[PDB]
Amino acid sequence: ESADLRALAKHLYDSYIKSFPLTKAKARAILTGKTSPFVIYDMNSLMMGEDKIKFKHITPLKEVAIRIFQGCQFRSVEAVQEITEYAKSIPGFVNLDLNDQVTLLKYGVHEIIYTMLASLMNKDGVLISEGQGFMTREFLKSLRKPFGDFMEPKFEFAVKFNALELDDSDLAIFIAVIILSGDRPGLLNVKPIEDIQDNLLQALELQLKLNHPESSQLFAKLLQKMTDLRQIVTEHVQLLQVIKKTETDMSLHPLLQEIYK
Amino acid sequence: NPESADLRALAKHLYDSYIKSFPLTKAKARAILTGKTTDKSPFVIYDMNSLMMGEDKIKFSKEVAIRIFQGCQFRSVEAVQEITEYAKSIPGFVNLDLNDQVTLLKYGVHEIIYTMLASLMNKDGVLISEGQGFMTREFLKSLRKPFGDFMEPKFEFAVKFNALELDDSDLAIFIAVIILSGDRPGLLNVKPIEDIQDNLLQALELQLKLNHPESSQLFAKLLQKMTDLRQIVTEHVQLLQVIKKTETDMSLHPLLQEIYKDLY
Repeated sequence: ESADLRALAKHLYDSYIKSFPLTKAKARAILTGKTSPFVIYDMNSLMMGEDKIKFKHITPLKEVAIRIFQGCQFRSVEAVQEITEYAKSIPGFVNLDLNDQVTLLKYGVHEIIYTMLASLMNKDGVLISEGQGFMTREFLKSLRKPFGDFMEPKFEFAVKFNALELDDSDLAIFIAVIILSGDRPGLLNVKPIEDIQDNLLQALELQLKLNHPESSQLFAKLLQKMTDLRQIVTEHVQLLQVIKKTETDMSLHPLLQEIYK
Repeated sequence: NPESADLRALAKHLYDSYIKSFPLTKAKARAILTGKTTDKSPFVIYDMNSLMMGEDKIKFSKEVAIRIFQGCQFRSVEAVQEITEYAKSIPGFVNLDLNDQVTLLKYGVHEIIYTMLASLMNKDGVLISEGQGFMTREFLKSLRKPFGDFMEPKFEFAVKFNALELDDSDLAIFIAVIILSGDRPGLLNVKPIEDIQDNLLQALELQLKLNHPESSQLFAKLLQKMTDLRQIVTEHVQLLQVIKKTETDMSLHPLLQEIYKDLY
């Protein structure tokens, strides 16, 4: 039965490598610099960034702050398809009621986005467009209200999350645990969701004990980060509402709005 | 073999996403139309009195032709939203230039709507209100001009298209092929779209061979139907230009207005 959890851990790792092109391992090599990304530290470097590197997130289709915000949304929609593909590789997931599969992804993708975004962040900035770019924390903070404090909470979360020093093999199982949450609203058959998560939690616990034997109660500490993630998502939703209500320059092509709803 | 295996995985992925995106499948539509059951029986609207009773029996301007026309607008906007949700699930679609995403949906959505409207149709009429209702082909043709001419060419297409006997698993890949069309006016990067469609076309070819082994050149026959769809759009566009001018008191939903703005 111990061999079964190690097999599940390996399976999830291999699937995570297939689904997510920019791994934490690769992201960290770039951030520390064991290899070079184009740095966006102000408006002039942003302009040169667009011009030279052609970020599909920033492509013209207007105020810089809004074009950065909309770039974040375009990337978020990309990430949802990578996560959806990963979810299908989790043993039991495809066998669930199809409405429940949709429900788990609907409520799970935000938590997963901010988990995996930590992998691309240090205290100084964030890797963008598959590690070709590095946007500074200070530059994001300098954006006019309310866009100035849109990324800052993610940075504060990331710095603390990154202190757990998890690797891709740890994260693969943690992300699977997040997807198989039996407390999501509107679920029809909670039992086989909790049975799969119970199995993933067992796999995650062995993985952290074998991978991080010196790291006392790392399992407990990682599960506590669920609190930090759900608060980040609740907080982010509350910022979207403020934006939709008080900003008059957010409008895109109506089909564009539908895609990136 | 490994090549085949990847195309079956893609087929399975697209069918799963199709069931998740489209609440009323062909399988459910046929079960309602073939009227075998006691629980799935639709209320049938064939005249003005039947329509007026339908208003109560089913859960949804004054003039009858207009109420139907604007009801059809609301549903068409809802279908656009479902098709947009489906498009995002097509591997590679959300990774394309954002302008090309908008362009592919702009030209793709109505071709898909008419393809999928075939599923809700037999030679005698069309399912409405998530299959709770059935509106007869005769009632729709009897409507004051030019409103009587909107649905007839859709029915004509549907009776021919339905003779191919496609199921939802076939249709999931076919509508994917329609969206990823490299020949849409004003596409910026044609190559990556063609590369996705080539893989989708390989997936469709295998799907039809395995699912319809006795159906000779079904692949070729299905691809030729994309000619009929383009044709339905052209006629529809011309018919809307007439309404715009004759009914100055009537409003076209902004999303549809945008889709048709500078179309061809």
